[PDB]
Amino acid sequence: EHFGVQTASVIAVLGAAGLAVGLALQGSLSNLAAGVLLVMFRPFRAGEYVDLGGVAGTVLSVQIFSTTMRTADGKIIVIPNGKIIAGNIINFSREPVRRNEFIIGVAYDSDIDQVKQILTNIIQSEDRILKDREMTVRLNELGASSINFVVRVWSNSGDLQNVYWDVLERIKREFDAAGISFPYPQMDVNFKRV
Amino acid sequence: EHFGVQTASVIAVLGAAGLAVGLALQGSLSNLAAGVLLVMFRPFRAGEYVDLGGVAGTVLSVQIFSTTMRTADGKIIVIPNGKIIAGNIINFSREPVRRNEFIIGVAYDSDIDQVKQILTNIIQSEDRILKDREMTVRLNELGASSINFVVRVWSNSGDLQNVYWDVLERIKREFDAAGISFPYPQMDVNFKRV
Ligand SMILES: CCCCCCCCCCCC
Ligand SMILES: CCCCCCCCCCCC
Repeated sequence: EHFGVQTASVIAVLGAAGLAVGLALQGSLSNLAAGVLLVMFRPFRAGEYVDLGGVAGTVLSVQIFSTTMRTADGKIIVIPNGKIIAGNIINFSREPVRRNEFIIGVAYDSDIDQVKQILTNIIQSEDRILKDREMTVRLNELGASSINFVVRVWSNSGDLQNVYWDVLERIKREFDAAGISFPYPQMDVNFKRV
Repeated sequence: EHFGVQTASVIAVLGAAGLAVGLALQGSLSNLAAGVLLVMFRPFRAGEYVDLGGVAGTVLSVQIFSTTMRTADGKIIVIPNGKIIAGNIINFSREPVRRNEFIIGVAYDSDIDQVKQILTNIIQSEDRILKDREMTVRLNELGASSINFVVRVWSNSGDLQNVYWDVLERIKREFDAAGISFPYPQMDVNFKRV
């Protein structure tokens, strides 16, 4: 507003260039805004295992335009912040306690009471399974070749996979020793010709 | 702004032509901006194996409007930069260390302790498997006809496939010699007529 030979000769071009860039760079501003929101509102922090639209992995850092997370295998993934904000964010390592689910399929002949008692004994003897939570051991479904039970136990988000593996191995050992048998796919074949 | 018979007689047409081209060429400017961003921010460099929206292959070079990557087979692929930026970029060769996963399915009768000891011995004897990382060998699932273990070992991104092949061959050899048996699909057939 002071001189027309100092900025008008350059503003007439700078404004048009900026408008053209914004029109072409609209995605850039969208990503920048999404990143600013992600820094302000923290759905996930660095080092938190998250799943962003079917791409799960540990989050490394939220940058200006994209956030890079290292998956379990070890491959780096870069996701624009716009789609991260526009989609659902599943945070695996937010709640301190998570739940394990087992599906043990025993044969039909297997006694229900014995199986439930064995599963309850296995669940209780584990000190990493929170007792104040719900420990469910009940028959769930009558499968094609085996009735499968469901075991649900809550454990700290840290020692969850270890609890799962230990419980599964102990279940197999006890069932093998106790007498319960895991059945192979059973087929009933009938004959009509010698 | 100096003469109306020098540029006005041509600007009135040049501006309209440029506007029409930009309207028709909007994708061209979008691709150019995406390419500029890819050169500035480097999610992937030339010679880095990447996966861009379900199209994996070594990246050759980022051009003005598209980047050509040569897949594993040897076929060249050209992808506009706009969709490259708008999508997720998985970088396989960014982290120096990556993880291998094995799924060995042994028969139910196979002893768990012997199988785990054999797998651990195989894992440790390999000098290309990083010891400071996590070497997981534990029973993972009770399959329909075979309990399958999971082996996870970290190795340098360079000698990863070679490690996988060597470990798999050694596993087969030891299991064949040790006594462990890989089971064929087992079916339990019952009879109700002679
Ligand atoms: C464009 C509107 C922005 C509104 C910002 C709300 C403030 C959020 C702060 C939350 C702190 C945990
Ligand atoms: C349209 C906004 C462009 C912002 C450019 C940010 C600078 C990035 C430089 C990164 C160097 C590694």
